[PDB]
Amino acid sequence: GKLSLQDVAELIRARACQRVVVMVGAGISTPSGIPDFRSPGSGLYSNLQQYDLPYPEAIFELPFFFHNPKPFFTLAKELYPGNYKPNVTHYFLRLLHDKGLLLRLYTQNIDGLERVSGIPASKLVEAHGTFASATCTVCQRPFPGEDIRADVMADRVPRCPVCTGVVKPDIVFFGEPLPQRFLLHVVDFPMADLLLILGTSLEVEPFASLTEAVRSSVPRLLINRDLVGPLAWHPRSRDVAQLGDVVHGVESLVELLGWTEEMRDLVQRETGKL
Amino acid sequence: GKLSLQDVAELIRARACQRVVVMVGAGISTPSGIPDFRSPGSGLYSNLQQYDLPYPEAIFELPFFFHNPKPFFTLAKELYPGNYKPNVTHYFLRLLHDKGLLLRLYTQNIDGLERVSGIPASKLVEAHGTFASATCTVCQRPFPGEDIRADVMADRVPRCPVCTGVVKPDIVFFGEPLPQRFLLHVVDFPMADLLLILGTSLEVEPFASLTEAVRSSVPRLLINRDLVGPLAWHPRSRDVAQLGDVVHGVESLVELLGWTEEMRDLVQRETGKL
Ligand SMILES: [Zn+2]
Ligand SMILES: [Zn+2]
Repeated sequence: GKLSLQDVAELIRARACQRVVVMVGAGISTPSGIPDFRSPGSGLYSNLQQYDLPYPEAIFELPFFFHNPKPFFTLAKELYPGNYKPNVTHYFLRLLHDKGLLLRLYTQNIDGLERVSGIPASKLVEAHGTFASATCTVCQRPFPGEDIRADVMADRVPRCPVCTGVVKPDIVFFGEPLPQRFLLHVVDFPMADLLLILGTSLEVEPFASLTEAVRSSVPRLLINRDLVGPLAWHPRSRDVAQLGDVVHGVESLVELLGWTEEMRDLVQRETGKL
Repeated sequence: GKLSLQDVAELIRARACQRVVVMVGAGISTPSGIPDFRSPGSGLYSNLQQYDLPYPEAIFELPFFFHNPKPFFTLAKELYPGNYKPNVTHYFLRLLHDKGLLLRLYTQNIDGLERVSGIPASKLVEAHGTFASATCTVCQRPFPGEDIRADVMADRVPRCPVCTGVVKPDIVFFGEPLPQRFLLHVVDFPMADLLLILGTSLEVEPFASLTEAVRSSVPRLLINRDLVGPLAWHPRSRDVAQLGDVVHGVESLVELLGWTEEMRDLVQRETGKL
């Protein structure tokens, strides 16, 4: 019969699970105040209103990028390292790493808050890339992210110092393949003893169908606004769904885990640079 | 001490080698009359003169493609299936396949003559893609190659029937990753007992460094205009170089192999559609 949140907490506590793979989406970054560009309200959205996008996903299409690189660079200025901080949901993942439980964190987010929260690059897979580095679109010359920062904060399109091509951050656009580290899923997912899914809608391949690559006796815990993707329509009976606000889902799990005080103290220290 | 062409012929004949991996470049297609676009002389080159390319490789760069897709489409009209035929060097590979010797054929060419010569898709790796299929650059909708043919032969840029984006043939441009089948090299190259290199200059990664992934006792035979890439500057002592015209290198190998008459008869039949 169906496990509960509490049961999952118990498995971790009894050390019956020691190898947790986590998959995260945009839902875990909302509480850091990161605006959804598709949504009116934010100043990111307003600044986008002047380009008259035919539809918002154009921001992540190459043909539209080479026609006009500024819509996308408005977004990058908004999301570039230093502007936003990790939320509790990030530090809970960090805590999970420092207690020996993290096999691998797969993120679809490009805001960079997982590494900012101090989880090591070797445990992360940024499936949609990162602003930490960039590539010249013409000569394929690689640059660290801070080399084009002055350009991005001043609203100039970054140009290549060798060939003058437009330097693009290593974010995955539509139809581009995921980065090579995404191939870890092949070892990682058969090896997982627990699967944690947080703040995602499972609408972007091939990351979506990943929920399907764990052994059938592996419990899959979803903390998300609703039931969705693989888990809604191919239910396994070790599936668990904490529906509601992601942060209140994480706070309850954290408490059932017995980690509350240690978490508060970790976040105070960490979020200290504010 | 150093093997000779003749020795390699003997290894194959004594059935001491039965698992040949082949890597090929533009050098094997010249004799079918396929023009080098970088080179004055051809009518491909003349037709390119009107676009005033800043340099010829622009034909294979995305930023230049989205700025002007016609230079590239001039090339595609030139190379589209049906216009050119395989040469003897292709049918020698085909013969090598029909005698049970081909583990895998890796090609950097995009002219399609390996499959036209009748070597099965399962034995081929088109490392630089193919005109057999295409993808809409905006909505990533896939199409067979013949769906955009009327457009390419008439000099219209092919547009997507669903979103109107420009449909691009699935050729690998600069900085794009190689196709997924390129991952076969991981099983294929440790498994090879002979490595055959034909008509290439080994100047395009990561295909170039592949010459390095065979076991050290695996003879590497080069039939090419000159000594080059890995083989020129990290010589192993089972290396062999037939320098000269690629076709005369292949004809000599074919004769040492004992296959001349069977080859002529295969080519007459095959090249029959002319
Ligand atoms: Zn450049
Ligand atoms: Zn389309």
